Amino acid sequence: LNSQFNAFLTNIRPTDPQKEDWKGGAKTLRERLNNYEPLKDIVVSTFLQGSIRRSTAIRPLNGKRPDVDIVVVTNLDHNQIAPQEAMDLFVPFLEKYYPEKWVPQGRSFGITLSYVELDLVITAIPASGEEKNLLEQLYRSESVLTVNSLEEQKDWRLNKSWKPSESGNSANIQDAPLSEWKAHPLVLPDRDENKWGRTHPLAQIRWTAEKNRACNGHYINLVRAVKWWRQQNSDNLPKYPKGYPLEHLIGNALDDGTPSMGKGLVQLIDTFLSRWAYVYSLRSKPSLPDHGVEEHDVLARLSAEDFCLFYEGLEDAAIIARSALASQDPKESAELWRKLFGTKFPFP
Ligand SMILES: Nc1nc2c(ncn2[C@@H]2O[C@H](COP(=O)(O)OP(=O)(O)OP(=O)(O)O)[C@@H](O)[C@H]2O)c(=O)[nH]1
Ligand SMILES: Nc1nc2c(ncn2[C@@H]2O[C@H](COP(=O)(O)OP(=O)(O)OP(=O)(O)O)[C@@H](O)[C@H]2O)c(=O)[nH]1
Ligand SMILES: [Mg+2]
Ligand SMILES: [Mg+2]
Ligand SMILES: [Mg+2]
Repeated sequence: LNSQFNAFLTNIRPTDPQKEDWKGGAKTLRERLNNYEPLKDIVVSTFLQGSIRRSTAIRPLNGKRPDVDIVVVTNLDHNQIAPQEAMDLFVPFLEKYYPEKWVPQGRSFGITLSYVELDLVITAIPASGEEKNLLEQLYRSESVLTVNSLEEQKDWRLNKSWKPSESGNSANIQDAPLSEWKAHPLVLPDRDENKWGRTHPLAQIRWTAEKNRACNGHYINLVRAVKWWRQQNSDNLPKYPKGYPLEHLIGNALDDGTPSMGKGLVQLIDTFLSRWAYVYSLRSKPSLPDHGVEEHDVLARLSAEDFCLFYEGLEDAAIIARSALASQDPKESAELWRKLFGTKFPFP
């Protein structure tokens, strides 16, 4: 049935030891930053972001520690201190609590844990005064401070008053109106320069949460499936798009009301081929806006040839996928998927 996709997904998700390591690690990091006295006046919030938070991360090959992105929200005035000087403020904290285990990775700090690799970006709140104070109430809320992932909290709402269900009302509290957060993203260091850029991790999480529910929980699992395909055919595929550029392209192609993984995949693949045919013939790339900062093109760093090589790769995958979804021979159908996904996709 559709159970073959459930076993395959449990095989590509990060393992429970990694899961328990990034939950306690982020919790231990959050308490340390809040209690640390030279940073007891600056740290506003420490929360999990990224594919770990959005349940779009696949387990790495060869037992390498998965990348777990973490945001430290500060109350610093980003107009009076540059990101290097803001990251320099956390150097003593790192030496004391995470000695010989951290490293400055330019835009972010890397913390090597037992099973995971923490990726920390120091961020500041653009707002000020009573407007800043209302945003800090959101970053100190259970909505943001939750260490559970989107697959575990399908009812997740972006709201300072929202509490998670106890599986038995603050849980019924809906997403905060866009006027409170949509145009108020955080700022982080540039990948290369000593200048603040703009990021909106919460908005990306809220779009992913809404898109997941609209696709009957299949959206995050389809992103994991395609990321797995991209890793198992990496020798026939170009180095980009990978990671969030790839995930964003799947959230664009996949349509609302997805009934099954089998029907979800070919649909998003067919739509990727139909939608970008006019852009691929001109040997060009699309310009998709980010769910967080709308004035940002998620594919800004993707080369135009890179995307057209990927478009060619999806066409090769499309032949297998359509055969496997239409094949009614269980010996041929389950074999067909494994040509796309490798051995981790199991038989009936
Ligand atoms: N809008 C936008 N956000 C990005 C982009 N790259 C990274 N991000 C954000 O930064 C977060 C972490 O970056 P990465 O760890 O490099 O991307 P990732 O997909 O989470 O990495 P893995 O899942 O571990 O493979 C992502 O979840 C995004 O929210 C980008 O190109 N555009
Ligand atoms: N929270 C978070 N956001 C990220 C991360 N990495 C990238 N982003 C967001 O994704 C956008 C694209 O990231 P990059 O590809 O590194 O772009 P950049 O070189 O840093 O800056 P520009 O190219 O000038 O926009 C950034 O503007 C960030 O807002 C991350 O690790 N954490
Ligand atoms: Mg990541
Ligand atoms: Mg990262
Ligand atoms: Mg840059």
